[PDB]
Amino acid sequence: EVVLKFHSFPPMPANSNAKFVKPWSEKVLAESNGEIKVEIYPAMQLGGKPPQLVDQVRDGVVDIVWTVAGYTPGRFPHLEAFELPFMPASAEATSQALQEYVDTVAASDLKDYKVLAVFCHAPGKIHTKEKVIASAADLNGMKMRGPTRVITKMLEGLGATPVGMPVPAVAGALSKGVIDGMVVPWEIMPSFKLHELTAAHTTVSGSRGLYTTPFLFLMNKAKYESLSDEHKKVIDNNAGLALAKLAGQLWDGFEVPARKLALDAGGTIHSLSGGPLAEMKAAGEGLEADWIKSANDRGLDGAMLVKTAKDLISKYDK
Ligand SMILES: O=C(O)Cc1cccc(O)c1
Repeated sequence: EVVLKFHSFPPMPANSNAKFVKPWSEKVLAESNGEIKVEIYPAMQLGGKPPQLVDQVRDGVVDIVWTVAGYTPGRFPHLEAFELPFMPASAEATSQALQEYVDTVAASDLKDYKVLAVFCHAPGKIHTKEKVIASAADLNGMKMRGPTRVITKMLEGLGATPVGMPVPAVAGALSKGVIDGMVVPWEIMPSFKLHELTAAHTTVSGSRGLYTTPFLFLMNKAKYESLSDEHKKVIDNNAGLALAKLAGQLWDGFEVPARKLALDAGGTIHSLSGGPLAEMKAAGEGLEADWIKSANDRGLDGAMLVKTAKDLISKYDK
């Protein structure tokens, strides 16, 4: 028998716990004949703040985490390419691209970990208390939260006043008036009542959404290596590209009931197209160039990685 401590930051009802890690842990339990017992500790119930999850799992404080790579800026630099404006397709396609990326050119970012899967959410949307965002001009004077440095840089480039924080902090920041809105996918909003604190929502039309941010589903490497071969087989049956694809599918589905809750809460939904959308995509091109420059300075082939991300997403967007 083997107990594995799972740690993450969203509360237990959030989809990442209730509809991803919980059923994952049930599959692992059953397929190991009852021997691998994953204990789920949501809401940072084992101590620390969300950026510390990667340290905890790297160093063996806990055995498994689910987290957002960019909550620790610069720590997973290859994955930043997938955060660039108008990079993502569905979460299903983009998650498969992310996992193949990590399996190949981006492997050094995660060499200190056992990768269960790297995946992402459906492209995020723009949420504000009251102001409809119909063009970049509407972001002027709006204090807008993003989840990572790359996404706050996007918000800067679109004309907003950028603020960063992990998602559990967003509701309190809205309540106190220190932000006017945020970017998130739909699916995370009900877990923090974010759809009751914002009434205006903007999405984008076409084949690529505004942005996504990579999630990390990681196991302590030493702990994985210490497992018996039969236990490793169970974990690996529940890992890799097939898991990244499954996670992406699930995250695409998670948007649907959450969007409905936002509409039932009185929200507007505006879809950018035409000129207003093209203006944002043009700003996105400049932000790609900014990122390539930052990647080059850090010893990465920024241009190669951006093209790789695009080509992998195209590969799986079928
Ligand atoms: O902080 C974020 O915006 C990223 C995030 C965090 C948790 C669930 C999500 O869908 C997305």
